[PDB]
Amino acid sequence: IQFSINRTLFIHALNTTKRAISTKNAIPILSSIKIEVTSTGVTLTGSNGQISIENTIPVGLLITSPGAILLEASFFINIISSLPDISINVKEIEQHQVVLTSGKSEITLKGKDVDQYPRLQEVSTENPLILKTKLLKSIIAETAFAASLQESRPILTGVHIVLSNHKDFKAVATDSHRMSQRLITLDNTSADFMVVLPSKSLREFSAVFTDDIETVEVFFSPSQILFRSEHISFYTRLLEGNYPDTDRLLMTEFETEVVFNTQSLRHAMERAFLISNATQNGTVKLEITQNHISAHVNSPEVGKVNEDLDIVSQSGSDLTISFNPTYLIESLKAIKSETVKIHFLSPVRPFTLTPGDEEESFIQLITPVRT
Amino acid sequence: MIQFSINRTLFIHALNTTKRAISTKNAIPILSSIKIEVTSTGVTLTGSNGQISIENTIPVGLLITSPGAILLEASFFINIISSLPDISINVKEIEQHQVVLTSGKSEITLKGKDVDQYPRLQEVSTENPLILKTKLLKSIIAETAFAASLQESRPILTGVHIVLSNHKDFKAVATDSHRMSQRLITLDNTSADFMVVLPSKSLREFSAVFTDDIETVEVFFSPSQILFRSEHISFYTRLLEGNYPDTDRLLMTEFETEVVFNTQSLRHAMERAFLISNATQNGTVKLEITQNHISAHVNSPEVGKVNEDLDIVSQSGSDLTISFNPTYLIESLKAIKSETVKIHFLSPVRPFTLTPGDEEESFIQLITPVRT
Repeated sequence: IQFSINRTLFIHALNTTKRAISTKNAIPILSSIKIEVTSTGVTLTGSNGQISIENTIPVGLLITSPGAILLEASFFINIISSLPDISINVKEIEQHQVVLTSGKSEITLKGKDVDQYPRLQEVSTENPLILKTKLLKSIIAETAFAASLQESRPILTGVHIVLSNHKDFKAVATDSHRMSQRLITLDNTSADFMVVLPSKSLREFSAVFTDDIETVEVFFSPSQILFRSEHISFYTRLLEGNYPDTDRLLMTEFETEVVFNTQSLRHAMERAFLISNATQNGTVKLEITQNHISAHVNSPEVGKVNEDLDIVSQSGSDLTISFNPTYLIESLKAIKSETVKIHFLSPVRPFTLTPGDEEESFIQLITPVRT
Repeated sequence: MIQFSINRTLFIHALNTTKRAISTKNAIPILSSIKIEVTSTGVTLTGSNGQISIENTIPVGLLITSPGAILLEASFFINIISSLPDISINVKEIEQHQVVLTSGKSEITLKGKDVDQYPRLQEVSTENPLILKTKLLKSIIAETAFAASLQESRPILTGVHIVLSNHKDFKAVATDSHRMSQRLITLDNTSADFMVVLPSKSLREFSAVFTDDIETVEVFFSPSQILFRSEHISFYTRLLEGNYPDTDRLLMTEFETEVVFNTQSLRHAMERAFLISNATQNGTVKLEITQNHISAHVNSPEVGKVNEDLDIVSQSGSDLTISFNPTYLIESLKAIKSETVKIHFLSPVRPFTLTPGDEEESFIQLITPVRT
């Protein structure tokens, strides 16, 4: 290996790739980063067994001789970041050793051969799903958080994504207490699919694909999914199994509706949480009457909250309903609309939230606690 | 019972300052609380963690209606206050040590405790104050605190030795018997002699508590603690008892070699040296000084090697090769504000000194090398 590259540009590509490398690796060799170089550019590869990133730096960069080597990720990344001048010269020598040279500083690191690094799977090469990056990042911010965090039921730790009739896109996540569903009609037909992707993997995707990347190509396989842009390949294992029916849970009718300013209600709920979080399963009680809406929390020997809430509008019947404020807090953080429409059926049935904006088909459900 | 209204932003700032003296975990449970005493002239907030105590007073915006005193869990109380909606908060104590906090349409009631459950402050005489400028005190701290020892095995090394001799010679020194940092100052006005050792962490908190808008502070001494006081802030610190080691006897007479480097570039070079030497426990860097040729070297049998030519400002004296733990030099350089640093070496096995290049301060640091 022999090539010279702009340091800054190199640190960015490396940081992105490092998102796929765990701090602790049960599989030793995976703590390393793969560096491959051919005549057209430098390709970095990191992995932790759940996700894999292949980032390509296209020839800021001039290559002298092709090659491949593995280096301890963090260690190497730290080193590169601390290099003197803007330019850096990478040159491999006998016994898989790399000689980095920048400014008046020269540092040699001992690597290992690529042969011992797991090879990537070949995900189906067919006409992928084309998705706009900001839409996918929007879907992720609205659903990933609703997925359960307990491995008790693995399937629920991911976001269920399904394409029907070659055009009806659905993304749903749930934890048996709250649910989030985003529906979208693609502008172009495409092959049907149905997968469950780890929430953690989706979060990384948003961190990896910067907003300068307009669209990504999506490819599917039974155990793995690939998100691909011009120079970045993001792989992730899928959660195998059957994701429960969720359409059945969609509340059709309601008895009460209240529209709130999203931000103001979130703050009131965060206020309630500070007190309710004092006990396990602590809840907030919402009292809805005509032109009077209040939140109440009572934590014996700790404190209590009594707060009157402002609303935009309301309809239907009066109602008193209790629930864990954290679910509502998180649901509101996911709603970018200035207002939020909340639909209730009764004190013991789930209530649903939709953006007052009506800019998208975004529905959330939260299950109340009976008192 | 307590009753006052206060500006939310003002309250939060004062609370977060006091919270600096309140530990996350507490062996003595009651120390997790913040003590609030309301008097005719202001609201005084007190926090302590067994090492330091902070009494911060908000002077009478703030409107006080009735006097009182109460204890509330600090972190919890502050998060609540910070979460209130309106610009102003009304605080009203009711029966059974409870306070009703009202801000806008939000009413939050909290359960508290009687102040008699809180330990009393070990008072310190307010007579014959030593007056020091805040920026000067903060400068001394940032230059010596880091050199103290963390090892509890020997308490005294954990603090910074501060001594005033001949009523005018001020000395602040700290060491980990590996490296040392010393600051000498001559007072313009004579003041009573003193000699104490202050826990280094307690000094770092001083800098965080007294904001720069505060020109000076009054310093009072007692055998067990020292009190730093501004107009509205009283900061107490427990003192480390014992005989501090004779550190004057460590200053090096002459030097055989001297080199002047750009403070920052040398720090950057040493940081790279650390990235490799750190791989090997007790890892060290090797400095090779010869006529117009200075270079750093590190060789880790596993991860890699370091060969770096060091740019210099000026040199003089004999050639020399010396090895030392880089982290020590890195930290010494971080403490030097001047563009350049002057390094004086003796033998490969003798401590080498560092002093600011602009020579505006009598700031000397000593670093013990490693016998290669």
